[PDB]
Amino acid sequence: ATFEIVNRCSYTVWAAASKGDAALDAGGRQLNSGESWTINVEPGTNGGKIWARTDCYFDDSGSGICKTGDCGGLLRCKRFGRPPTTLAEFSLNQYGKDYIDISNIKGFNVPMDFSPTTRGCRGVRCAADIVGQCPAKLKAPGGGCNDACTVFQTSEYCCTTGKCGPTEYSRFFKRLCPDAFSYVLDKPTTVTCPGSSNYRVTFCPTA
Repeated sequence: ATFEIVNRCSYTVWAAASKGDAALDAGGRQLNSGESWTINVEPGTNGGKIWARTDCYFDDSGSGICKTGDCGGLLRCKRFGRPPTTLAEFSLNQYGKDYIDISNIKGFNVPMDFSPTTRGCRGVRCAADIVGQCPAKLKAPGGGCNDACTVFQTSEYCCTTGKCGPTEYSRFFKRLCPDAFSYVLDKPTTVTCPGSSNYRVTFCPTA
């Protein structure tokens, strides 16, 4: 499946794509304002994610550091990134279907839209100005908005036991971005697409 990744922000981002223990395609690439990067992802990829990293520096060997979304100091990511990160999440060809969503469970750094480019389902969007409106205790000095699990580490925020509910902090994300997951056991906003769809992820989808 092809994913076209488009940077519509006014700043450079470093796109990253991984399934947790391996890179998807080249795993990572710089995208200046306006650039697109098409990648190919193996069918049957379960638990893939794509996200953006901000304010990065890499040397010639491709090692360095990012202010948000850092995946162990590498340009070409193999693991998931350090919160806060808005996440495009997907599982392909799962008993005939594709499953996509956007999650704020690890916070928010960049607004995003995640849509199929082929026929037969709708896309999702989390384009609100979450960073500007963040509650004081969740603001990341590093840039971006942390989720409450990262900041406080309690069973209730992390849904450690499998029995958590909504909280003052999860309700903040949900009010700004109703179509994204705001906590683990949130009522699903996953979209079901035909198996083998293609996709576009756009950073900063609106002016």
